[PDB]
Amino acid sequence: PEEVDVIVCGGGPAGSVVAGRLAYADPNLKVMLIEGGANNRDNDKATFYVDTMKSSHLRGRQSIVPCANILGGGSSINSQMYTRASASDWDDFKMEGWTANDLLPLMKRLENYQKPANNDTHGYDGPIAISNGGQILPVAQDFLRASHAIGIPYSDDIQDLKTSHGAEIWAKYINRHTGRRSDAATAYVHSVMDVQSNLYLRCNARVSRVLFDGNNKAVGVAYVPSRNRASNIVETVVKARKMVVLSSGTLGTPQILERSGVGNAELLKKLDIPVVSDLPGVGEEYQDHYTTLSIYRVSNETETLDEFLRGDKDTQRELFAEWETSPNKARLSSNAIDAGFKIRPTEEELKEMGPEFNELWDRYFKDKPDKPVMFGSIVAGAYADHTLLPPGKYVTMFQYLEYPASRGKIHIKSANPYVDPFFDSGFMNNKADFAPIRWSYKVTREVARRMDAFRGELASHHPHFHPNSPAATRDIDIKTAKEIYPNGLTVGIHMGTWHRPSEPFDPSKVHEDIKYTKEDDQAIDDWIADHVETTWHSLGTCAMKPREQGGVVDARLNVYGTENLKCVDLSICPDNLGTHTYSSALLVGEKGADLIAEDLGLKLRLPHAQVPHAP
Amino acid sequence: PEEVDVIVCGGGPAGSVVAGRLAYADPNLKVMLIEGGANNRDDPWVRNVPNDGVNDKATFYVDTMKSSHLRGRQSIVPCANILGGGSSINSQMYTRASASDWDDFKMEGWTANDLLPLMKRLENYQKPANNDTHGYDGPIAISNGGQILPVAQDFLRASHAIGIPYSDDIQDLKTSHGAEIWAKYINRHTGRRSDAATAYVHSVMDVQSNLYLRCNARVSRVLFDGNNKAVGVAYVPSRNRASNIVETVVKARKMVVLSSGTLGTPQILERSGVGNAELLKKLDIPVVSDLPGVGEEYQDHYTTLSIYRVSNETETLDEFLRGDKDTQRELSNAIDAGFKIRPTEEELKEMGPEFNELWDRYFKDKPDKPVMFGSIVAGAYADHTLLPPGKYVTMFQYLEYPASRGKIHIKSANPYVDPFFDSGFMNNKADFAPIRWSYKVTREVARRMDAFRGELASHHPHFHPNSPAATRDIDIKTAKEIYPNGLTVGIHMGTWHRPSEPFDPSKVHEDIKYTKEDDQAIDDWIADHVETTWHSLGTCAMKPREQGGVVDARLNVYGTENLKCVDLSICPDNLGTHTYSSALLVGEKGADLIAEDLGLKLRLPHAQVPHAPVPAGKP
Ligand SMILES: Cc1cc2nc3c(=O)[nH]c(=O)nc-3n(C[C@H](O)[C@H](O)[C@H](O)COP(=O)(O)OP(=O)(O)OC[C@H]3O[C@@H](n4cnc5c(N)ncnc54)[C@H](O)[C@@H]3O)c2cc1C
Ligand SMILES: Cc1cc2nc3c(=O)[nH]c(=O)nc-3n(C[C@H](O)[C@H](O)[C@H](O)COP(=O)(O)OP(=O)(O)OC[C@H]3O[C@@H](n4cnc5c(N)ncnc54)[C@H](O)[C@@H]3O)c2cc1C
Repeated sequence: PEEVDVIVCGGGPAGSVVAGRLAYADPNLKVMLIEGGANNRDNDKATFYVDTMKSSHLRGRQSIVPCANILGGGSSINSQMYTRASASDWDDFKMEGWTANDLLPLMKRLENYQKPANNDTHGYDGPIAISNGGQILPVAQDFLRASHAIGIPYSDDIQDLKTSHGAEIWAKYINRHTGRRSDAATAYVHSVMDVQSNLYLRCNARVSRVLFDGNNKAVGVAYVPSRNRASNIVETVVKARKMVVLSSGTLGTPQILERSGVGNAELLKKLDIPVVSDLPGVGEEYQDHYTTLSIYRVSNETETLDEFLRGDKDTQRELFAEWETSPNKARLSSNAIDAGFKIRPTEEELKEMGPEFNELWDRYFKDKPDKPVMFGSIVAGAYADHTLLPPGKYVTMFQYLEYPASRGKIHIKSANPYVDPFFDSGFMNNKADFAPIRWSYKVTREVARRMDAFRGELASHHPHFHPNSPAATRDIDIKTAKEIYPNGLTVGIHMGTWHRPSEPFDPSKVHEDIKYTKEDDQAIDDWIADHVETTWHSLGTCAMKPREQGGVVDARLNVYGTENLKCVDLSICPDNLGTHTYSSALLVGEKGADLIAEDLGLKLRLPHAQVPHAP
Repeated sequence: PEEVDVIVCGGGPAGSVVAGRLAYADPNLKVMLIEGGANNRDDPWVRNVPNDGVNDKATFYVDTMKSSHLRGRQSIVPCANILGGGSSINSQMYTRASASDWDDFKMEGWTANDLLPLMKRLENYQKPANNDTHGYDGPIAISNGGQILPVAQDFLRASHAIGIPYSDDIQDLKTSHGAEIWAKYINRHTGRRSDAATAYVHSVMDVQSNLYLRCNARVSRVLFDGNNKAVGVAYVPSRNRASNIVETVVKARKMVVLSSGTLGTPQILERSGVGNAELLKKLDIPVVSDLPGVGEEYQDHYTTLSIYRVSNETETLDEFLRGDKDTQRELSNAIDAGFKIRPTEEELKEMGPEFNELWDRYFKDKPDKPVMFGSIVAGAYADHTLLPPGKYVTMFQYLEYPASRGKIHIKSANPYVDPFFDSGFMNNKADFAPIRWSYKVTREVARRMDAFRGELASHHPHFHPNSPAATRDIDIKTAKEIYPNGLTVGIHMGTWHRPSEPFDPSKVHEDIKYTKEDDQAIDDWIADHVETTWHSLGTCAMKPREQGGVVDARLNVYGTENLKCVDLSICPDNLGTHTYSSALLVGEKGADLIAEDLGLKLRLPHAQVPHAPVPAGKP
């Protein structure tokens, strides 16, 4: 059509939630969802943002933040892990109607908890399927025992919005009955489109800008094809009688806004864009979660995912056969990340994390006991290029920083919707971020060394310690290297002294913590600098806070200085969230659905449409 | 027996030559050869030196103390522990020192031209020789192997490309800058490795009965009389199984000869009373002659290995070392080509004070001495349980005339206690500069090969990731062939690497530029990964006593009579060569000397070696 009641820009979890809830609320309400990626009903599935300028913090790297480019948003790109923020995280939006207790009903509204529940903070009549997957791999349980061994208590639920130090069997966004991944679009959008026809889906359309009024009321939206295949660039305009909603994700929305005339005035002046609203905060304060990976070598008897990732024929054939014939309990019906923890440093440990982190701590964490500092978890395999990986089997300690101090930004460089924006990831531009990440490298390491499967550290993919230091990396025992190439000459030739072998596995071993110097710390810092990467949990470019502090949206997610325009995706978060952020994006979407429901005098219909090929 | 004419301690190449030549000289002369290792007429049979517990063919000396020069490492120097000595535990390479090396012994009768007839006397050169420095009616059979692996031709082409000229012979005592197809210690007719014992000793025992051979016996010391004449030798079994140590003694009517190798002989001497007097007095060993040079000035060739990754179409030795595909059963030493190189005056300017001083004093006026050796191993000379999948080649490079010196000293009169040992690796800073230089050169060579498909980052210096000289690992195109449906190839997540640009034959090449911090990265890499080449020499120097010498110009231990050292330990300075040919030569000269000293005539040609047809006796 040319005119609809509500236009929602972007098919992320947020946009999908808004469009779905609203369209299902009233068959009269005509909403349209404009998405720049392909329809997912059935690489190029992500758009890649690169640091425009080399970062001095990352030792001359240009960090790359890829984000989703498909219907369903990030939820269509992986078998995802289930995590929720701590309650203080929302209570700290300091925004009316967004407190923990405010959002709790909604946290429940969107969940289909298929697990046994250790508390009363989950939901069951929601579209989004949450389960533990097929089966738990033994390495994970091993990880849990070692973790318990060093003071990380086992818990049956670490997502009760209150646990900050604990480990668990990590649940996944995968339906337990059918074994299919739970993206937001099929759960919220396609489910509706199959039973109603007032939800218009317009994919492969990159929203260029918002069309405004004389009184700055959102009147419509102009979109251009997703790829720039023509000599001329042509806008399709579609009007919105009631509401325009921007859900193009953290990297996506501030560009729409800035090229609509909403943003920093000085920039728009530089860019020949008529100014609609002066908001220097648009695109600023970019936040993320910083990932480091510690790769360790394990006994060959261990069940890991490596043959699959290398691509052996009979193993890929066997596992695909199994995920085909019995997805109910199939190992491939998992993300092979079956266990992890949220951890916090002890007042004893704090004494060694420096001025910078102690300031950040005293200020941010000290009074909020439910906020974790770090996340860690065990990947039954090596999350790295296997053509640079020695033969054998691995696990990976996947760890990320929960609430980084560093900030980045993204700003358009042209009014043209097809030009790359200026981007600064911001990774490590605040020194107070090295200290906790460093700590994790240590913590996880300890855990790895206490596992029944641990057979060594992968020297190359670990920090570059001074060889003579007690903290050096010890690689595989001769026994395991012998079982890897039994009839192989060369195993164990010391010629070159290319490694230092571990003493073989004596389960009757008592462990003493590795002692680290300042020099060793500097090695870990360099490693962190060299290899830290995004976690794809981008947020905060269109912050929700008072304008005078640099906000862009209302307590009702209305863009300041306009009417009928809302930003409801992850970009609105004023401060970071201690979680994998899909659950957050869904929650922000649900809240947004509520707000727009209120604004339009609408009553949401629940429960939602039956998700396709689902019970 | 309890009495023989000549006792020889150690069955190495030198010791084998002495025993064989003498026993064959006069059938009446009863000689006995005592070896601390096993007999080498093997049953089962480079991969011959790792401590697997299954290594009984080598003894491992470990640095008593950690080396600050080597960033806290204790270097490990393995030596041969078997009859034939080092010549029995590998597929051997043929190399000769340059003539300046011998001329510089400054010992009468050890000049290059003096020894040349001896050099020919031992060679059975079976490749065509386009010069006049080889022998043809000699025992040790030398050839070029069958055919050359393609990567070697590749390497040679690259070498020429950076100015290392091709030569048909690098072992003519005269070249210091050139490359060649490397010839080996293998008989071309029968395809068998020509170790020194089976060539010189076993040939005699098969035809005569006056050469007694005693294996598994560790010569503990020399028995001296009142005028410090060697009367015999005391030896113990080499496996210290017995609860008590009982010495077996055998007397010597004519001569005692010590040939137990560079790490072995100075110990015998020290437990005999010949050595640092303060030391022995500390060890309650009665002093026979104070010779502080004994056990001192240990020299070697320092090896570093550069591993580079190559294309999968390439034929290398790797699948073999991995053992896969029943190829170990189906199946040269796969080091078929290399070079001797010397730095150009322009390059000298970037090598620093220490080495430039060394250059002015040592190399400047002697144009035939190469500074570095390099060669290509068609496979990765490294632990494959630490190597990413795929195929590799490695630049095997060693320093020809190192400045560092180490030492070895007994720690007790007990023959079964490990001695104090210091490899000495890199304790003279003038040793870093050339190796680093070499690291650079080979890399360039490596970058210019048609098979080169990347550098193995892990095993290369730790260059700053952002430096232009950082290493770029395998290109994505090859990594794809390694795992066609592999879900992880080309994942950028982690930035653990920087991939190399894929192969276009029409590419023009520019030398890599290095900084001072990049130079330091390489100094640290060198310090971290430098290893011996098993070319140990010099612990019992041949020079005037007042300079710290131990032996005569005729190899007699100072302060005694009827005692000689005939092995590599007598070399006063290093030799720009793999040292087997050198060890054989020392042996021949010693045999000659002992021949004159006892009024004997060597019988030439030698006893016919087992498993050979009649020797050609002409090109
Ligand atoms: C590989 C990957 C793995 C992830 N794994 C997890 C996990 O395991 N657990 C977890 O909790 N979270 C995970 N996430 C993140 C999670 O998906 C996001 O945080 C969540 O989806 C946020 O939703 P969003 O709506 O805010 O942004 P998005 O989901 O990114 O929404 C982006 C959508 O809007 C489209 N769009 C963008 N720009 C425009 C434009 N100008 N015009 C029109 N449309 C546009 C986008 O192309 C896309 O369709 C992962 C993300 C990635 C990339
Ligand atoms: C693995 C290896 C590979 C090599 N490859 C090459 C090559 O390819 N090309 C080349 O030119 N050179 C090569 N060499 C070097 C060459 O083999 C030696 O340098 C040469 O043998 C030196 O001879 P030697 O007289 O010093 O006796 P050695 O070979 O050094 O050994 C002397 C003998 O004396 C015995 N012995 C030692 N101590 C005692 C003791 N107390 N009492 C009684 N007996 C004792 C030992 O068992 C030994 O057999 C290699 C060496 C090694 C270890």
